[PDB]
Amino acid sequence: EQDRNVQLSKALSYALRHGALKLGLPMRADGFVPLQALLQLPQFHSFSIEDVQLVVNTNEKQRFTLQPGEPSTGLLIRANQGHSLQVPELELTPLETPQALPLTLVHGTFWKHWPSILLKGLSRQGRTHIHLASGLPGDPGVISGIRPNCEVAVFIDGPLALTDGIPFFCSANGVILTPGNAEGFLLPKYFKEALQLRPTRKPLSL
Ligand SMILES: Nc1ncnc2c1ncn2[C@@H]1O[C@H](COP(=O)(O)OP(=O)(O)OC[C@H]2O[C@H](OP(=O)(O)O)[C@H](O)[C@@H]2O)[C@@H](O)[C@H]1O
Ligand SMILES: OC[C@@H](O)[C@@H](O)[C@H](O)[C@@H](O)CO
Ligand SMILES: OC[C@@H](O)[C@@H](O)[C@H](O)[C@@H](O)CO
Repeated sequence: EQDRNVQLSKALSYALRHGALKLGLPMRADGFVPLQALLQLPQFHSFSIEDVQLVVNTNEKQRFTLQPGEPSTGLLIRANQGHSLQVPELELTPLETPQALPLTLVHGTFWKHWPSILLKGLSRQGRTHIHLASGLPGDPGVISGIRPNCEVAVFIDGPLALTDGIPFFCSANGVILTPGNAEGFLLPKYFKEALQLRPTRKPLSL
C-alpha cells in the first residue's frame, strides 16, 4: 500500500506538473484539471477517488490541492508548485515586503551544479520557478521546497532581491518561488551566505 500511495503520488506529480498537455488533459491556466478526466487516463485506472483523497490528504510535502469544482465537473486537482507547464494563474500568495518573507530563505543544491550557480546565479532551469525553502531540511515548518539530500545550501538576501524588482511567492505547501529576473536567473548579487551540509555542516565562501 505504501508503494501504491507513493506510485500514485509520482504519477500525480508528473501529470499535474509536466505531462498534462502531452496526456491530453484539459488543464486550466490555474493548474487545476478535472479529477474525473485524469482518473480516466489508463495509468490511473487502478486508482479510486478515495485513493487520490488519501494521497492528497497525507503526502508529507502537501504537493496537491483537491477541491470541488463546477456542478457538472466534480473534483478539481492541481500540483501546488513545481510546474514545467505554463500555469500563470496558479494561486500563489505574493510576498512583496521584507515582512512577508521568511527570516531564512535558502536554496539546497549539489556540488555538481555549484560552479555553474556561482558563475551565473540560480536558474529556474526546466521549471517556472526557482524553488526556495524557509529553512534547512528538518527545520520547523519546512515541509517542502528543499531536497533532503542536498550537499550545499545558498542563502538568499530576500529584501535585496525585492528592492531590485525580483518577485517572490509562497505556494500552498509553503514553498517560496521566484521566476527570477528576465532570463530566469537569481543572480549571485543576492547570495547572502553558503553552507556545506554534507558530509558535515561547514561554512562555505561565496
Ligand atoms: N545556473 C545553474 N546551473 C546549473 N544548475 C543549476 C543552476 N541553477 C540552479 N541549478 C540547479 O538545477 C537543478 C534543477 O533541479 P529542479 O528543477 O528539480 O529544482 P529543485 O532541485 O529546486 O526542486 C524543486 C522542488 O522539487 C522538490 O519537491 P518535490 O519532492 O518534487 O515535491 C523540492 O521541494 C524542491 O524544492 C537544481 O539542483 C538547481 O540547484
Ligand atoms: O511524490 C511521491 C512521494 O515520494 C511520496 O512519498 C508521497 O509523499 C506519499 O507517498 C503520498 O502519501
Ligand atoms: O517537461 C519538461 C521536463 O519534464 C522538465 O523540464 C521539468 O521541468 C522537470 O525538470 C522534470 O523533472
